[PDB]
Amino acid sequence: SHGELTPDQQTLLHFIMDSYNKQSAEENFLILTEMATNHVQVLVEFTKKLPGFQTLDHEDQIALLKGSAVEAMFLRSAEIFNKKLPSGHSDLLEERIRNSGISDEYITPMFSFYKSIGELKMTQEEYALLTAIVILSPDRQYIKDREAVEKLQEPLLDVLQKLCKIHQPENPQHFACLLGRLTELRTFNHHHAEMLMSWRVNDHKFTPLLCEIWDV
Ligand SMILES: CC(C)OC(=O)C1=CN(C(=O)c2ccc(OCCCN3CCOCC3)cc2)CC(C)(C)c2c1[nH]c1cc(F)ccc21
Repeated sequence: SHGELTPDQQTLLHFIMDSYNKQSAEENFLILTEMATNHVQVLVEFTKKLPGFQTLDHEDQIALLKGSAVEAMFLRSAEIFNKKLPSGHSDLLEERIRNSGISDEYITPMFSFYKSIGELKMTQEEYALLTAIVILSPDRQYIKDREAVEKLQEPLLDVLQKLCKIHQPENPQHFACLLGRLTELRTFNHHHAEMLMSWRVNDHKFTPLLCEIWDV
């Protein structure tokens, strides 16, 4: 039980959960940019709240936010796909995303990942902690003090590992399976990079915020 957490870890989890919970053709794509813009704003507010984030150098703060935006977007998308989208609309979502321009070439691993995540049946607590862990990655491009980020990420990993034992005691490889998904998640940085290239070749245009956060 959550009695397994120290009061300090309990407080940290409560903080994270409270903040996590405070979150046609060419028109289709416009809808996706709008969704992405909206998520970015949510991601900034969650990011700012992470424990110790404020003790990080400002430039490192920014690089963590930029570095994690795509991984975070896909992790939140997996959550929506599994926890919010009726299974019966699954096909609709995919068909519409196809018709936005995005080719099934990279739509395929996207939905595979969503279903992969679904198979782990992650709790909201795991989604919240994974997101925080994604954001606090010490090995992001351009980070100056990786030690300090590693130091903020460590306690979150500890809490998540305890939560894995707690939610699936008889499945000891669960924590590792989650790390496994973090690997699969990271492949989307390249996928998205490919995507923005093509999009910008077809002159897709973007909001200034997305231009900044996605390096277009
Ligand atoms: C986190 C936000 C929502 O996701 C996004 O913005 C992206 C979401 N993608 C999703 O596959 C996705 C989108 C919507 C979803 O639910 C829509 C239905 C919401 N339920 C309906 C039932 O009642 C609960 C809410 C789930 C996954 C990935 C992808 C790559 C397509 C994409 C997103 N934006 C973009 C901006 C771009 F220019 C180019 C591509 C994207």
